Amino acid sequence: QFVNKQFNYKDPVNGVDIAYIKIPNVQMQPVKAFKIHNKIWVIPERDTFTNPEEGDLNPPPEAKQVPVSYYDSTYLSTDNEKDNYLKGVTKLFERIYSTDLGRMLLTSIVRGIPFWGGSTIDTELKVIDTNCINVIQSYRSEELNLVIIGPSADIIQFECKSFGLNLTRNGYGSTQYIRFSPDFTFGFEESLEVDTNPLLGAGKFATDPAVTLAHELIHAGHRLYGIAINPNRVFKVNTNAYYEMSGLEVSFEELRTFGGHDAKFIDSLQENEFRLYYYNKFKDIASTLNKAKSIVGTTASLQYMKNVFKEKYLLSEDTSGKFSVDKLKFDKLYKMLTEIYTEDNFVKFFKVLNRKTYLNFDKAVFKINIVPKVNYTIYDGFNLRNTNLAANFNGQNTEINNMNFTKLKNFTGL
Ligand SMILES: *SCCCCCC(=O)NO
Ligand SMILES: [Zn+2]
Repeated sequence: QFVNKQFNYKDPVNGVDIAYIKIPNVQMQPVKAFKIHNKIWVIPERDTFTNPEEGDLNPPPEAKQVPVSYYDSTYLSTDNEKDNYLKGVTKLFERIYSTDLGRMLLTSIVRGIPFWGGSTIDTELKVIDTNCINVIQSYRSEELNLVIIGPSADIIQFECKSFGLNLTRNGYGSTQYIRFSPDFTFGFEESLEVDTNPLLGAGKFATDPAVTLAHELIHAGHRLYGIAINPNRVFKVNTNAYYEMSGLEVSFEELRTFGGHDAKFIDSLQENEFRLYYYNKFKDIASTLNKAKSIVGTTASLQYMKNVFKEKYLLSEDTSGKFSVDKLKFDKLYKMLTEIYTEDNFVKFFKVLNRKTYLNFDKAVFKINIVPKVNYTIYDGFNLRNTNLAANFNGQNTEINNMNFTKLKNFTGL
């Protein structure tokens, strides 16, 4: 069991795993937060904190808005919504952990401690302060890897924010703040030709939000190991005439995260270039660890932190105590994080209906309520065993299971 406490939003603060917290630096008032697992926290609040550019929840000027956007400044403003948000997110982590692939991914994420690259002197290993949160009581700072937070103004923009050396792309990693909601999901079409056409389909089938969360956690895995691909390296889509009409550009990072046939649109040569780039980053980390002869702070010993990063990066260690990067082990970890952890593989483990490509067109956004077990379960999602929803993905079929879905906006035609 991944989350061994059944938190309620109104549970009293204890300063340990239910607490008021602040983000170092950041303006922000303390927010009630919940530690659901080692290194992983949930803040059931709309994100007005991580980006100074984004404090308001009202829509920007309409000329500013993308077509696939959805605003509702009232969402997640009440205690009952935050209770259901917290319970919904924990339920989705348990659904992910109930699969072997999700257990692997979540183990990688917990082991993926952001590197202690904060020192200005080679002989000292030091934390980077923005990979911590401040737990209020006086305050005490504590390292963490992942925070799930409510969305900012655009509810369906599930961006990842972090503070930063380009930490998500230099091998170091940084604490990831994932904007996410378990209370909404997207509709897609069961025919591929319809799903990849911007003019057709109303969104008959609903994405299982466990797949959406797993998709975001895959990105967070890349980012915590500092191997995310530069967002400006993109596929200028020439396989979908409507992508080419609209000139839609999709980053290699997305195509990698979806996996399946999409990842083959990254050419072998540019993939080798990324692989060599990140291999060299891991070598620099080994070199940094070898120069460090003392540790800064009171939380852990030098030899404990060297071993934490040996385990994170799969470093080899010679009989003199010196670390190095073995290409066979680097390739195994890199492939694990980039080719084994993919959306397409999660669909296989969950046995759900899902989009077949990232290169489609979104159809609709639905309100959902996955907290009741009569609606959704850790092991079956919407497709509840021993009911009329168990077969043929009937629980994801928004026409059969219509009481579980409220369509809020249509995107077809926009
Ligand atoms: S977690 C990295 C940014 C995620 C942006 C939303 C997304 O994953 N869309 O496919
Ligand atoms: Zn993505």
